[PDB]
Amino acid sequence: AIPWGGNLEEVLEELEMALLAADVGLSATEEILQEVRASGRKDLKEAVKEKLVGMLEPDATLRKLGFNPQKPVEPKGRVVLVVGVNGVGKTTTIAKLGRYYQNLGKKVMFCAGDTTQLSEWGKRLSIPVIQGPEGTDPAALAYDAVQAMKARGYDLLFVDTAGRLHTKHNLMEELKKVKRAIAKADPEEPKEVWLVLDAVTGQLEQAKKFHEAVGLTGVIVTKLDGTAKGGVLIPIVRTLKVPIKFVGVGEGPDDLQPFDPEAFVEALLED
Ligand SMILES: Nc1nc2c(ncn2[C@@H]2O[C@H](COP(=O)(O)OP(=O)(O)O)[C@@H](O)[C@H]2O)c(=O)[nH]1
Repeated sequence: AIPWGGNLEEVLEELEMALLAADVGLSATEEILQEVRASGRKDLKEAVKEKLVGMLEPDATLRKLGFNPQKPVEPKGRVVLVVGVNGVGKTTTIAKLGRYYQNLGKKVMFCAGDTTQLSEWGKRLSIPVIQGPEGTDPAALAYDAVQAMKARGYDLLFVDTAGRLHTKHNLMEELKKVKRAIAKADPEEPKEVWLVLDAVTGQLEQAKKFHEAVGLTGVIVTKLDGTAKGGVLIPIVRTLKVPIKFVGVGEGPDDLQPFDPEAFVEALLED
């Protein structure tokens, strides 16, 4: 419980505790504390919320404007390239993404570009999966998938990718190839490139490599039902500078929640 209304120095000491306990981490926490003193506002809970919300929402034209007139997570286009290292919940996350968007009325397709599990999810969810024979070129596959999505009038295509980091072929170059192939099928695409990260392993070095290669537009952080306190989302967005799109909160297909930075911040600071 943080004493809003107590002495300036009392609020900050219990804020540091709350934030540190939440796994927001020393670097971000110190930043908030610095930011908060500076800003000589009487309403420090509202001031704290603004700084925490602020650092989760890194998305020029909006800077000039000062608000977003359109503000409900939805891909900006039809194709979402999903990237990440193996074992983070990439396949499962795609399955949950399909479920979530098909529950909203979208026609969703999957592309099995990790050349098993995805095909089976597609059957279960009644979602078509573009898939190929044992080791097919994932890039040629992604191109066929975008053409199939266009031709059959589908709204969303989720492209699964390899996540093995020290193989004979460079993972990042394979990704750029998939991304180039998608753009030959539809040059506006992929409008989303989404990194999947483990909460528990809330550790970002590799994550930056993903961004340099293919240009992230968002992150999905899985396993927020785990021992990692939810405050780890803060250093994730500070470091990556793309918003959290969804949070994974269990192993079943409905355990995916669109991220709400305002609800998150309110819950972070709750008594
Ligand atoms: N508890 C929990 N488990 C998850 C979550 N997301 C993924 N998993 C589990 O993580 C494991 C790895 O998932 P998988 O889809 O095979 O990961 P991939 O190798 O990254 O494609 C599976 O056992 C999933 O059940 C989550 O949000 N919560």
